[PDB]
Amino acid sequence: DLSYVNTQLSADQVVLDALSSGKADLSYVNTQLNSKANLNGAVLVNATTATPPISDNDTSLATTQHVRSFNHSRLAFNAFRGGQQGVPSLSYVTTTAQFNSSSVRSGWGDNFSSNRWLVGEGGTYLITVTTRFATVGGTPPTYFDALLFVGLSGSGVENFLTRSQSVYPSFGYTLSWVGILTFNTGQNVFLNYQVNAVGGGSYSVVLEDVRFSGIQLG
Amino acid sequence: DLSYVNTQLSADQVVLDALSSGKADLSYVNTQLNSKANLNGAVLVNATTATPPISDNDTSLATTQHVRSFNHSRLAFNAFRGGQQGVPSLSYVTTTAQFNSSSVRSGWGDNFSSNRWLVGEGGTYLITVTTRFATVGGTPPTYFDALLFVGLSGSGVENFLTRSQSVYPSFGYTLSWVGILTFNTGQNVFLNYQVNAVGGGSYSVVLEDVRFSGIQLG
Amino acid sequence: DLSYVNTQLSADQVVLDALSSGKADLSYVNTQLNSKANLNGAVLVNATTATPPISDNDTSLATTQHVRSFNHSRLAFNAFRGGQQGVPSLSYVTTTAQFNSSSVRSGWGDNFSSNRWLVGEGGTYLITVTTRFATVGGTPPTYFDALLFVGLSGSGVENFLTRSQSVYPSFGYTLSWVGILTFNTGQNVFLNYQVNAVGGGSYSVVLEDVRFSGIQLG
Repeated sequence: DLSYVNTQLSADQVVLDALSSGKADLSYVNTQLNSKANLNGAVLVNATTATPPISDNDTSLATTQHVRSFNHSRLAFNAFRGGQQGVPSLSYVTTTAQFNSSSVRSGWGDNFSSNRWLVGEGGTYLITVTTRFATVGGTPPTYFDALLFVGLSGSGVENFLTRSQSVYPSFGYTLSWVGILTFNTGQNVFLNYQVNAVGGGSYSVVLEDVRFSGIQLG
Repeated sequence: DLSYVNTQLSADQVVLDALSSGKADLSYVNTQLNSKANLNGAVLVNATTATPPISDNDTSLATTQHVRSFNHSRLAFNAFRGGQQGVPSLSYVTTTAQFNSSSVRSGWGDNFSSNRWLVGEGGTYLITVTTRFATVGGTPPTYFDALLFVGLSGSGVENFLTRSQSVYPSFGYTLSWVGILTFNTGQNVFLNYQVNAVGGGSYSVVLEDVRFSGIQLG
Repeated sequence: DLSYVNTQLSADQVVLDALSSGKADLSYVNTQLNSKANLNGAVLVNATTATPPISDNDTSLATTQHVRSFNHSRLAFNAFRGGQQGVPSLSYVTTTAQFNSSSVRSGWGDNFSSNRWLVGEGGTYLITVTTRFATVGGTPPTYFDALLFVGLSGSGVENFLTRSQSVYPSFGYTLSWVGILTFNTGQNVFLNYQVNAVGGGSYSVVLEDVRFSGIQLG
């Protein structure tokens, strides 16, 4: 009937008004979307995450803090001795220098203990060794010799670094070597030195200011 | 015959159709949100952002340019002397080595003026020094001694580094050293060297081709 | 006719119910958007991108892989000699030591060919050189002289680095040098050494353990 038409039409009109409120406008939705970033070619400002672990090796983003930490973490290890270390035999007898203090990059399996460099991660590395061999007490030898090498007792692989010799050991010489040396993970690496001197009497060669540190390079 | 009721029925239909036309559909929005938008925990593509300043340490995202700039900024100074310099006194007198040219990284306060380096950023640094001492004129000494240490301004600190002693300075000796040191922002650092030599006569020990460069580690 | 209105109302209802089912509903839309990543205040649990090429310098985001590679990529090159070679002339003869093995970083044009380092990329590089000159057999010369300098192909720049001298060179002297050098793109660079010895007889001079390597510092 007449009144019937009124009622049913008013009912669906109410639904139309409910749809109006419950739904989103073209312009409003477009504005909200423009507020966000497109998946491709996304551009943003003042965007930040939580820094992933330094050891992280994935496609995840790195934060400025992350690069700060990483670059500083290429130092690998560092060890030094303050004072003098005796030499047992001046006849090309391999001996391992000691270190009262040492430091190591953390989070890579590296550890320095008992004057040992644990190679936490293998790869290419840069090694810089500087020490001083000197004689104190007695007559300085008429001839001196001291080779510098990255030796390893048991394997004896002595990467020859340098051989400084001179007949004025009474005041000591400083050996300096820098070069590229590769290493494999889990290796217990230590510094070996051999000294040979002829002549003199009551003389004992002395090793001091021993610097031993590495650098990580892939 | 019904009249106004059917015309309002039809009027409602018009508004209803316009309502649908000016709205946001499910299918439409889903496509924008999934294949053409970024989520949280998203997987992204090769997009771009703004380059953060090197000075920052926040968790903002780093760009390849930022990595380049930060890794290249890890030198922080390099001083070089061209020519020659004479040794003032051969009595282990604390002598401040002088420099002709220097360069420092920007954005950290590092400075190399008056032959003294300023610590722009307090922290650990790797310092390398290469000095050359030669005897010119007179008779070569029967004893030549040169001590190298990291002089701190206002103290003449004897941070002993190297002492090369040989009695053949007739042509020239080059002393080089590399090692790790720590410093704090605001500490004025210049290379003080003590040189002593005995024997000979009317000779002149000349310091030349001095290099004093420090590369930051940590 | 009520059937008339009923069929037209059924048409209205068809549109109504279709547009109701197929539409984006506000609460759900807001939920999804909140799940999405805001462009300005972007803070995401994690996110990944294709590892951009190491050479990239745009404002594209950096990956942990990229950070590792670039630092590892900053080695520039390396050159090493295995075995011993004889020094041809002790007469200040400009001689370029040859190399048996050498590696370069990829993706920069760097190449080490003909025992000469081609500067793939211009910039500031830290150069590391280690050479040993030793006299073998017969009478060691009464004096020795060996200049170490970075000769430059095409230009003839024998950058005086260090000079190795001794009166008993029968055991070798390794005056390894380190410092900061600048180079322009495409420059072909080698290393030249001039050796002069005085006195002695029936002695052969040997060059051994030649390491030549640099790293692209800032």
